[PDB]
Amino acid sequence: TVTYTARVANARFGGFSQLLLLWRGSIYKLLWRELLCFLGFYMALSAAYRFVLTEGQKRYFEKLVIYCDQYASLIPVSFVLGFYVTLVVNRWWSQYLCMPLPDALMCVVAGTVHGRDDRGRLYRRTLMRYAGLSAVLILRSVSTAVFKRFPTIDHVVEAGFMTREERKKFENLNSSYNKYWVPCVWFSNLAAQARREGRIRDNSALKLLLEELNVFRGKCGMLFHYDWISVPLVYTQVVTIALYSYFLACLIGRQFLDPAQGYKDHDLDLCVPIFTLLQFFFYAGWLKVAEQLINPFGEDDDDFETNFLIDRNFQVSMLAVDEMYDDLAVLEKDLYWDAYTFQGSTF
Amino acid sequence: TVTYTARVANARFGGFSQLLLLWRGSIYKLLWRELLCFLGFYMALSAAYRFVLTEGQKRYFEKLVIYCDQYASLIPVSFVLGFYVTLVVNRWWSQYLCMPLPDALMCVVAGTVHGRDDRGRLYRRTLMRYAGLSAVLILRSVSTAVFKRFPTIDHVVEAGFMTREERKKFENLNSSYNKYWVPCVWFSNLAAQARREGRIRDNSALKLLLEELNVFRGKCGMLFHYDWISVPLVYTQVVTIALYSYFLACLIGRQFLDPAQGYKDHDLDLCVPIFTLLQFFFYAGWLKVAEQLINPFGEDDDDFETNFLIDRNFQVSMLAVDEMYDDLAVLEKDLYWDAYTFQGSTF
Amino acid sequence: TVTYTARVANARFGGFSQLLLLWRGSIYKLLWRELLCFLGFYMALSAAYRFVLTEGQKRYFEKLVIYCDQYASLIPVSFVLGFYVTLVVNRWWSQYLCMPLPDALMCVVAGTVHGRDDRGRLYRRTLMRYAGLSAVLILRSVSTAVFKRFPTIDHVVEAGFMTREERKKFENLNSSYNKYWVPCVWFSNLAAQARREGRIRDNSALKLLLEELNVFRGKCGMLFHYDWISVPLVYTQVVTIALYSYFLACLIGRQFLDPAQGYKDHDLDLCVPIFTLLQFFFYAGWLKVAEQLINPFGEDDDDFETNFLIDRNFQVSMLAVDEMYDDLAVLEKDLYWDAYTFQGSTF
Amino acid sequence: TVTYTARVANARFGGFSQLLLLWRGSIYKLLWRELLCFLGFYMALSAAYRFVLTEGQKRYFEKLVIYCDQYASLIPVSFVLGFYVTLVVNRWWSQYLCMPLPDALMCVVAGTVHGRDDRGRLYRRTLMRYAGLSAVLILRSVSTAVFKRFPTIDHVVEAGFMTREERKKFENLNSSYNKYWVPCVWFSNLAAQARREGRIRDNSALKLLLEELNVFRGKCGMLFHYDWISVPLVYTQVVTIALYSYFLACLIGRQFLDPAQGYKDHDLDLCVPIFTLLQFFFYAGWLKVAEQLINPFGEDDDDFETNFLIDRNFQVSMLAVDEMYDDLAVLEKDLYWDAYTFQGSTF
Amino acid sequence: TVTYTARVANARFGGFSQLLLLWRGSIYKLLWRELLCFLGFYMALSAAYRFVLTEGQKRYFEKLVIYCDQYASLIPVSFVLGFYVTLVVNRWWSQYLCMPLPDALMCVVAGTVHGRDDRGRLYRRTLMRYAGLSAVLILRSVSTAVFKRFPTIDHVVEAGFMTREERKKFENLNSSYNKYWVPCVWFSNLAAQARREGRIRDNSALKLLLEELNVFRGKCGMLFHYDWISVPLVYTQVVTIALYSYFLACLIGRQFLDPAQGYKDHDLDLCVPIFTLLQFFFYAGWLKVAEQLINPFGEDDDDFETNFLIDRNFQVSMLAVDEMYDDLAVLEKDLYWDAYTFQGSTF
Ligand SMILES: Nc1ccc(C(=O)O)cc1
Ligand SMILES: Nc1ccc(C(=O)O)cc1
Ligand SMILES: Nc1ccc(C(=O)O)cc1
Ligand SMILES: Nc1ccc(C(=O)O)cc1
Ligand SMILES: Nc1ccc(C(=O)O)cc1
Ligand SMILES: [Ca+2]
Ligand SMILES: [Ca+2]
Ligand SMILES: [Ca+2]
Ligand SMILES: [Ca+2]
Ligand SMILES: [Ca+2]
Ligand SMILES: [Cl-]
Repeated sequence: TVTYTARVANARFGGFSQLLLLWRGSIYKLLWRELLCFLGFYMALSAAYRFVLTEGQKRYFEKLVIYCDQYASLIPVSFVLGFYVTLVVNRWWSQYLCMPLPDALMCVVAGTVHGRDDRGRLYRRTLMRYAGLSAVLILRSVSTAVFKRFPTIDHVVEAGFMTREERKKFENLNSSYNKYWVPCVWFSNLAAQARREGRIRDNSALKLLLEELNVFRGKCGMLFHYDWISVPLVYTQVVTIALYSYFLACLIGRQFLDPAQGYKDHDLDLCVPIFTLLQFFFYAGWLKVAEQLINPFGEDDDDFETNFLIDRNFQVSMLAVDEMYDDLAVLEKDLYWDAYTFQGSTF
Repeated sequence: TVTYTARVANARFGGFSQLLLLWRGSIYKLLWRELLCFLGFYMALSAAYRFVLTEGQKRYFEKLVIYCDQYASLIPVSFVLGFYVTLVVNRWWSQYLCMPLPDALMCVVAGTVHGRDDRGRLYRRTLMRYAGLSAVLILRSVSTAVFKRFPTIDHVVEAGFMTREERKKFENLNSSYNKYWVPCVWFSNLAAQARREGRIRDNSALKLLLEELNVFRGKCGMLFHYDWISVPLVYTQVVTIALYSYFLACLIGRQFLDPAQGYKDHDLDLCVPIFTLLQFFFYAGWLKVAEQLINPFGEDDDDFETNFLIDRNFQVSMLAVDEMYDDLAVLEKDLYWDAYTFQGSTF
Repeated sequence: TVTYTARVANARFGGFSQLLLLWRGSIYKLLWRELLCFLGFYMALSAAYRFVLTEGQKRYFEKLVIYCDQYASLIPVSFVLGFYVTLVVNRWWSQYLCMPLPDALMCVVAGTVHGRDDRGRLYRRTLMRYAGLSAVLILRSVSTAVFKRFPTIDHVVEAGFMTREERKKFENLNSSYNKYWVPCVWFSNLAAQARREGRIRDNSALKLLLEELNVFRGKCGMLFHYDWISVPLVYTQVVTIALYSYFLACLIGRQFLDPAQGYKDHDLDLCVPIFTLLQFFFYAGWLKVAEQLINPFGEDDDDFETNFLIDRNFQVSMLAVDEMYDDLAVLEKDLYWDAYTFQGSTF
Repeated sequence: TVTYTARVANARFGGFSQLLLLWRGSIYKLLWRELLCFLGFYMALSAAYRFVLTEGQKRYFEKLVIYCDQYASLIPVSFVLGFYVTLVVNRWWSQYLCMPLPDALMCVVAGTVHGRDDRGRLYRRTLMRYAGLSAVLILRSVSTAVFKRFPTIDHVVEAGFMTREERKKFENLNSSYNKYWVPCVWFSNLAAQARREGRIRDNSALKLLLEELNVFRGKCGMLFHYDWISVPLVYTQVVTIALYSYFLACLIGRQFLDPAQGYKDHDLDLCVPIFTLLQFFFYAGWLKVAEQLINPFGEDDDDFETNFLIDRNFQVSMLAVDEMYDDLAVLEKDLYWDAYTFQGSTF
Repeated sequence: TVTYTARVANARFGGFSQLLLLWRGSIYKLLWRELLCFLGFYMALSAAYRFVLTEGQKRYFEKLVIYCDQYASLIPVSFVLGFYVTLVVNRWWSQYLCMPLPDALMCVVAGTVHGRDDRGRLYRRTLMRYAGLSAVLILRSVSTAVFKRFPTIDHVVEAGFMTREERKKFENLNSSYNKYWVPCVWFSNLAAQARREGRIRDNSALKLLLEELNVFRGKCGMLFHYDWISVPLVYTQVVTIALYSYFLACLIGRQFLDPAQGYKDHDLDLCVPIFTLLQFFFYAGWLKVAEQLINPFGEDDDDFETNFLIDRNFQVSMLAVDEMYDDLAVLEKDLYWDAYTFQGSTF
């Protein structure tokens, strides 16, 4: 994730201009190779047309250029591209919102699972760790960066997310499908045991715990579903073919013909085709942003910080349910006990 | 479902190009026959115009070609097609999200329905199987693949989803409508009986069970409603007629006329009309993807894996509520008990 | 409702072509009269221009035709039409989703309202019938077909939805507004009485009953709000005027002028204007589908089957809460007690 | 609100044509003055060009007309207008859905707050009246019509919504912000008191009451937020300037020039510019509908019936919680105790 | 926030015209500098072309102008700009809806945390202050204005949001991530303590408190996520580059060439290019509104009133939970105890 929210807090005079200088997570970083290749094939064609083809070959190439120029517009680049990009962006935001977080569960566990002794500490820490382990399992299933960090379940064990006994239970389970849900069932069983033992003092607290756990597990399952149900490959292939075919047609009809032939719209020979290069920049950049966002769990600069989120969630959950449990400051009267650096339209 | 999420994890140099080689779940597989037929009727027309029609017939055909070329654009292909495809894609994703899953119910049942003896096992397994049977009944009602797998209720009985006594109760029910809801009523009655018998220890647990069951049954009912309330047939007919009429008009006005006649925009005779074939490819591919996604429960390559989901859900639910019930690893201190391979914009 | 989901289960070679033959719920059925009238006024104008007007009148009519042809495009038909159709389709789906269904309530009542005797039967049946009666009252308020089926409250009484005593209570209520909510208040009072009498064994069950009843009543109220708050009449008038004015301008400028005058773009006299008739077909069909969907509770072929839904809901609710109450099959071990005809991208 | 849902129940032959005759809540009523002014300035310009300007001035005006005609299209009227209208319509529907209604609260209060004596009547009536008073306070804050009906809190007191003692408590509260939330806090305190006194028999009932009250108060707060957070004034100014500038450019380039000068596209002098007047009608009508819907609580014909809703809500809530409390008809066997005027695609 | 809802309550004759005069939160205020710079570079180019370039240089500049005029349209300004603006506006409204408010929590605390003595006052005030402190911490993390108001945690302490002991606990927590969640864990612990001590009389009340607290904390976390996950920088860079490149191309091809050369479409030399300046106004205004809304927590005129909201929330929460606790007016019969200044379409 490349963050620039603070730089755009106010609409200043040079508001978005100062963001053009950034390289990390930039359009240039994602598209400079493609732009260079496009310019290379254009100049190769230009050099051929200028210093290779004969007069008759030149005339035929000019006729072909003028045709490819007037019909290359039959390729519905904008229509398919816009549909595809909108779909990808909606999926991108939904996928980010589907990443599990323990904050709700950690608050519920701090307020519901009781005991200052070692057993209560164990209960709270184990519940938070079960949630974190479900998150880690799903993320390594769906995230290339997380999988590179946890290439095996042994890595998960060595990171403190899974114990050795828990690893034995996890492996001995006879299932051919992803087992990310297993820690959620462990969480449900442990919450039931805590309620039975009296650590959870009321049935409503257990129901709230189970509801929050179901929300968390549903987020993990949504992550799994988004990973499994990709954007239909037909749309990806169609958009890629549309971009490639349109830019090939532009490579031929964006050629600058000899002005001496008197062709209409061919009087100025700039040599380098700026507007095609700008048009290629914009359209190929749209497609490249779609490629980056299509799987937001890879290792792109603007992809999600899944490992950072894992570490933050684990640390914060442990802090909240272990160190800050029953550790309030004595009730003290606030500043305004005795009391800077709109009502309505009709009023 | 054809999955390619891992191949697109990072926006690489040849990012989407490597996906053009796939055949299964591809645009080529869905559209090669239609493209071949379109090219066949175009060349038939071209051969007729070239070697059959007389000079006067050729002149008249050229006039007709130039007219069909300048007005074929009055057919609002893009407008209707975009509206239709957006509607279909939204329905496709909603329908996928409407497929019932037992994960929430299985977690609740593992944490709420108690007993290590055979009776508790029976309760948990029967509840999970009632949920799975509701899912199977609705899916065979709405999915052609599932129906082919379960052509009769006897097949459902032989798969272990329904017992013989349950089959007798199911058939003896005097109803002329789909009975997918019957297992949900069985689930409610069995949950009430378990609560009465003490297997469910508190009323809040029963309420949570009923809420999760209602979520599951609502997903099944949404599947039924999506199956029943098709996309309005008027839109389907209009889009199909628009595509057919536009491509017939293109079959006549995309003809390459004899350049010797001096018609404007007719100087290069390529023989094969690439841009029309590319335009046909893109628009007909849009429509074909809409056809594939309109019923995502068929047997298209990119359709949902309903049978795989059925098997996975059954296996996972049985595992969670039978083998992993009250089977936790003893509470063990984690790695960080005593403690790799952003704060805000204003900060 | 015209259903064709099964015919489109797989994207076959002639996928959507086989749907063009359907008449019921078709574009032809909705638009053939309008198309015939449009063609009639066009040919009347054509016959006048061909065999009535003099040479000078013909020249003036040709000038008028060429003007109406180049400016008729200033009417933003596509823009307003697309906005209107999107609004109408979104409202159509939301309205369908707002139709109350007793499935959730029937499951809750089967699992919560107890008693195998006649009193428990009466409680369950009366609650389900109160829900059904609220649905019927709202539907006859908003649905022309339902009102034709229940033109008076006496018809509701004779259908078994309302009793005579309930009819007296309903009529004696001093209210000038729609009373569809009255059965919901009756349901709340009856649920409270059942809880007090012990038929509902716990307060959580009563809370769940009330929550489901509130969901049902909210769906009925949403139906009422959709019926009351129509799509703004300004948009309807604007879209209708846009279509009418554009097609009148086309009736004059889509005329085929005498080719002997040498007007540009007027060399081929087809007599029947196909592309205008196709353009009229598509745009007027869009508008006609909007008209059909604007009130989905009328008696159009593709409108909702409100009466079928009423009958199905009543029958299913009665079955679930009367015949299937406490009528489970004895707990039997399933097939797989002792155990056909993906994990992640990073894996 | 102008309702025409019944007139459009079925897609008849003259479906939307019969709605063009309506005046109330019509496009003509909202736009006839603007159309008259536009036509007045056009004819003033036409009369000047025809009978005032000299030959040289006429030639210069013709050159200016032909320029303003070919570039007036650089003003992105459709783009900004469509974005703005979509935003406004979405906000319009959301605002309507944000209007509080007591139906859920009234059902909960009828089923949960008990007592046939005067004290129970007082409790139920006071709770319903607190909800209604919160609605009234927010509406008079945000609705010009409601404020005209309740220009002062004394008017609220005299309407029976607030008592004199409640008015003293309301005024003595030291707050500089809108106090619409005060009746919600009164409702919470009164519900707590009723639960303590035994009128509410269980804690779950109190929780349900508080949840419904929070839903109601959230709707009131959403009304307040929509009133406060207007559509960004930048968008309003931009759209207004775009419409004004485009129609001024049309006022100059939609002029009909003397055909004797031989200007291309200027052969027919109609005098009155129909297509510009139709284009002005459509675009200015779009903008005027946006103006009407931007604040749906004013006194436009199609604005919400806030006062009618206030009266209906108060009357219905009082009826439900006072007259229909514990007033059920004796449980009677229905018509079908002993038992008119689809299953699935795969089946 | 600039509010104009009351001025647009009714669609008056000069409805939106009277809003063009506003300066604060206006398009002029945001765009006058950019418009002045654009006009400056255009006139510099115009003066160069008029009084510097020679005849041959003038001819070459005219050829370059006519090219940049016909191809500057290959830059997809509208497409990318519309996508970007829609994304930004959706995020803007979602971010506003994500701002935490204590109204629900304050109602729950008033109705659930009991005691007229000093201890109950302390409990209620401390809970409301914990919610307010979480809001303040998140806002100063994400809002530049709030951070300027609270540049350090010492400022938070001196504002009464945090006590000195609470500050010590907050700082002693070993965490490298944003601690806005810490007051939420304090709230959960304090609610648990209040329930244990008997201030909260039932477990359902505690569950409701925890649910409302989780809603509040989720809103704060959504604020954090929106601040962190900016709109992808690739889209920002692409839109900025598109606008800059299009307007540079317009700066060259919007030049007015010498009419004596007989270039087509160059007969009238206005000197100042109005339509380009209007087109620049509209497109750059779209982009500038996007810049303003991209971070709605800055100090733009139309940005959110975060400090006002903080003050209002604190004051209202304190009032509701301290002064209005158990301070109802005695139950009094209303005006209509003994009883101004639609039913359905089928009816
Ligand atoms: N004929 C041409 C038209 C346009 C361009 C270009 O701007 O790239 C190049 C050549
Ligand atoms: N006249 C023609 C115009 C275009 C095409 C084509 O690209 O297919 C073919 C013929
Ligand atoms: N001049 C005309 C242009 C088009 C049409 C038509 O296709 O209907 C008819 C006449
Ligand atoms: N030159 C003109 C072009 C169009 C119109 C018009 O239709 O209003 C008027 C004049
Ligand atoms: N050739 C030109 C075309 C248009 C404009 C303009 O309206 O700004 C200026 C010059
Ligand atoms: Ca990626
Ligand atoms: Ca299909
Ligand atoms: Ca209809
Ligand atoms: Ca208004
Ligand atoms: Ca800003
Ligand atoms: Cl609950």
